[PDB]
Amino acid sequence: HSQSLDRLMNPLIDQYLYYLSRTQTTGGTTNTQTLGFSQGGPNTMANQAKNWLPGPCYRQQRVSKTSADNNNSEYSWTGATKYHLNGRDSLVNPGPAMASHKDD
Amino acid sequence: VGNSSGNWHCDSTWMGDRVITTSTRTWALPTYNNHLYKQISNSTSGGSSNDNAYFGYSTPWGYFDFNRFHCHFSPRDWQRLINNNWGFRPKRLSFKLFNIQVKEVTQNEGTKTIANNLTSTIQVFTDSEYQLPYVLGSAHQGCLPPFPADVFMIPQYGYLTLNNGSQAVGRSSFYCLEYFPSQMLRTGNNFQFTYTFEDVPFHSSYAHSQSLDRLMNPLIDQYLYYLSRTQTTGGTTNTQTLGFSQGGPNTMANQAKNWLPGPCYRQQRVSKTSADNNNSEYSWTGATKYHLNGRDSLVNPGPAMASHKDDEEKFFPQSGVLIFGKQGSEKTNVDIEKVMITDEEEIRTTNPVATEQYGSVSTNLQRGNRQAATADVNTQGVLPGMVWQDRDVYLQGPIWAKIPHTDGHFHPSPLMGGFGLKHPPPQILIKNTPVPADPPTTFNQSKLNSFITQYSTGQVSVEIEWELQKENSKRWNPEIQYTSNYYKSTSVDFAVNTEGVYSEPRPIGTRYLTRNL
Amino acid sequence: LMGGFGLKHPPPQILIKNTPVPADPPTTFNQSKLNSFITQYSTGQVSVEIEWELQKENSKRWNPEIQYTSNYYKSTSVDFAVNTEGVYSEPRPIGTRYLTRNL
Ligand SMILES: CO[C@H]1O[C@H](COS(=O)(=O)O)[C@@H](O[C@@H]2O[C@@H](C(=O)O)[C@@H](O[C@H]3O[C@H](COS(=O)(=O)O)[C@@H](O[C@@H]4O[C@H](C(=O)O)[C@@H](O[C@H]5O[C@H](COS(=O)(=O)O)[C@@H](O)[C@H](O)[C@H]5NS(=O)(=O)O)[C@H](O)[C@H]4O)[C@H](OS(=O)(=O)O)[C@H]3NS(=O)(=O)O)[C@H](O)[C@H]2OS(=O)(=O)O)[C@H](O)[C@H]1NS(=O)(=O)O
Repeated sequence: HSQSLDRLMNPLIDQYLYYLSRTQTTGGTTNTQTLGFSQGGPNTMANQAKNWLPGPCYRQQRVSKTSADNNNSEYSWTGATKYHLNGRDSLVNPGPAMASHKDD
Repeated sequence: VGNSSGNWHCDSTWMGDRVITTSTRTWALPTYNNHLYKQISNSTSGGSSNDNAYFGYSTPWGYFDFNRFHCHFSPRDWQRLINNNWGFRPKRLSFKLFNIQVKEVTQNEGTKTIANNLTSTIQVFTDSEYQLPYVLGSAHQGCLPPFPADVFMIPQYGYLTLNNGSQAVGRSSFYCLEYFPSQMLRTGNNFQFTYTFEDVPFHSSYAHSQSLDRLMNPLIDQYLYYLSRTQTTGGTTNTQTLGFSQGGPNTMANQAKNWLPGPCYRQQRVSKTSADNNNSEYSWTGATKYHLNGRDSLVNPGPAMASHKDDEEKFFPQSGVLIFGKQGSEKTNVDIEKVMITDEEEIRTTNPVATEQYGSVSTNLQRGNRQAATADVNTQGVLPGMVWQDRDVYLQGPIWAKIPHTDGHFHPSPLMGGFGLKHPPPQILIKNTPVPADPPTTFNQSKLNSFITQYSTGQVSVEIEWELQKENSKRWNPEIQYTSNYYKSTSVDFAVNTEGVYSEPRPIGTRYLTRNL
Repeated sequence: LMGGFGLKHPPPQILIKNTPVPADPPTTFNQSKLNSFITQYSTGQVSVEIEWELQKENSKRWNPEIQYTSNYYKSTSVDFAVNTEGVYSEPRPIGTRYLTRNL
């Protein structure tokens, strides 16, 4: 896909929907409890309202191809994600579908 | 030039099983980006964090957005639909663009002169193949206004692509809108376009009159037992035992059930009275937010869940609701009397409260020495046997959203409410065709950057046929209808004030009529 | 009570307005409704044809009746005509009850 599921908006227009933006009066010396609402916009793309959510997850342990970056322990079986079935554990491999790593 | 292209149709027609709502409006289209496609990023908008980072393009095109219920239904029509029908869904749409005028404004010597250019055109195409980034359904502004008397300006089309901060990745795509077959229209020409909606489930515009955990016969016991007592009650030395009771009209909580409440993703509970909230800035810290490719995004409004329990109107989930803004309300840090927070409490019958644990699960194996421990389930995905209701619709809220083209989607109903469509009404894009100013008298290979300043106006109609599902309630006592309160006010609700400013005082949902579970 | 014909379905009201024509909008999108318009007004002609049914007088009276007549005496200006400045004026209110009939 050439678009990210969390960036399907129009970057030039704001929304007509608000979100809890500020919870505390900002400064004075004595900033207290308040409730401020902002409209999602091209600068707050993370706070905007979305219609969809990312696919399901079953977290995995992250190992590095450069063995010097990994913890010095035998976690091939201990730190693995594994389902339990009738009293015995099995490796979730390759498991359900998920991205391998973040950017860079 | 001297003959109108169309007429003004802006009324609804009720034919018993269906309603056709037409709505004409007058628009204005300026020239965007001065006819240029500009690359935009979070750095051009003044830089941001990594969560707000983006990379997209601005285009010279505007687009029509009639994806809101108030563009079609009047407050009265909406009330006549909400009080009598159990469900409704759209069947066919019919967009028309006419009475086009391309005015040419020439600002010379402080004196502005606006004259019509009869030979200038506008290009307008509709992406029926969904080859362009679909932008509608993100709840943006620029809709046909709700009141038919006013004229609106057409929003600017711009799309986003993949990014790595403010930069573009390999897969980032650039779509030229000029590479599609538009349709040049001079004054005198009109644009007609028809569309028929796919088969989508009716929107359940009723509340349930029974709770999903009270679907038994309160006079009869069950023939099924449950662990009732684990310890002999008293003596002095009460010891381990096992007693079983039969669920009955007094133990309704222990009875056996066939179904479970809809899924959950717990939200933080804030009070409308700021004195009841913790004194900290948790707008972003205490929020529920999904992680995607290393950056966090607010789950808002998130999936469908009840707002509060019984007798707790003051509390609302932090993100779990749609918050509209009253008329003229600003854009940033506006206070709570400037917004209208929706109340999704009519689904407490099937859906769990947005601000409470879903359930409790055993976390260990009780034994002679180890005792029974249990945990609170904050996030609970679907399970066989679950049943839930979808978010309401809101005469000010969205109508549909395009279901993302993925190979996997569960219950593709939009989280903001509405109808999830795989082939939603296409995006009608429109721009003013460029008209160059006098070119040099000697050839210059450089593209012409001097243009005649102009903008176009005209009318636009949008007719939608909705299928209704009439209410056949065999209930005995009266139901709960939406009604304008009879008390005398300064100004009528859903009417213009003394200055000609139309305002919708409150957010109207659909769930008024009740039905059994 | 003011006279005339009481109708349950009277000639409908013909309403007419000039369609708004917005002045040049901003070059950046503003959600606010456009309040700047091109000043204009329209003119033109209007005709109204009405067919009236009459009920002719069949008086079998012997002596002459009372007709509405413009008094024969010489005036400065004709009645129901324009004065020397082009201003039309109706000098008196004319009713219908002139012809007599038995009860
Ligand atoms: C944090 O870890 C530490 O604590 C946890 C528990 O605490 S916690 O929950 O709060 O975190 C410990 O984990 C629990 O206990 C483990 C353990 O004790 O090893 C282990 O228990 C399970 O397996 C145990 C051994 O089973 S076996 O089949 O491998 O042998 C078992 O205890 C044994 O019970 C058997 C039994 O009752 O049968 C005993 O066998 C004896 O009797 C058998 C039959 O008797 S009969 O009369 O002849 O018929 C004979 O056949 C056998 O020869 C005889 N053995 S003998 O040597 O005494 O002669 C055996 O001796 C016991 O050790 C547990 O059962 S139980 O009986 O103790 O209740 C069994 N779990 S259970 O049955 O579900 O209860 C588990 O990993 C775990 O179980 S738990 O109940 O979920 O907690 C952890 O070990 C401990 N580790 S530490 O931190 O490093 O110190």
